[PDB]
Amino acid sequence: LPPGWEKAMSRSSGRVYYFNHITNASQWERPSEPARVRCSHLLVKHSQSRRPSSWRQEKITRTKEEALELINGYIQKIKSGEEDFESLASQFSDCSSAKARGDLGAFSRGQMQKPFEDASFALRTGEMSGPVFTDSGIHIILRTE
Repeated sequence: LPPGWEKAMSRSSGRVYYFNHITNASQWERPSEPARVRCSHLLVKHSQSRRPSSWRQEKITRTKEEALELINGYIQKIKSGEEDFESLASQFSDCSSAKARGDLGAFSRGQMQKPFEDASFALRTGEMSGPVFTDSGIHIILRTE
């Protein structure tokens, strides 16, 4: 299996699924290094973020647990097709990249927070992560290039 991918069994149905312990992605389907990647992200900050503030809210006070519930709700809406990643990043991301539908542009190793970097490079083009935790808060990351 590609880097970071492992086999598990669903608790509710018993069926085999695959999850990635670098990107926190999980999916039923069996899965399948560049100098640079391009990603977008949606960040939900919480009270222990390095800076607990954003363009959305001057004082961010939600707990880490409440941030993670939000992130999980947005992942659900994205995977169901109810909402697009870009539309939710523009409305809800706690980072000024929201004004570019979450786009960060292209970057190499050695530039972003390390868990964000590792998740970004472990995604294939087009793939989306699960919740990815960094000092800034919790991200959903979409690799676009």
